[PDB]
Amino acid sequence: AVGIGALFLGFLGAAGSTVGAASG
Repeated sequence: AVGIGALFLGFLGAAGSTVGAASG
């Protein structure tokens, strides 16, 4: 994870406030 993938894991995963995400 570097560019967009760092947002994907990172920016999006920080917004993983749903069970339907990496934080679930």
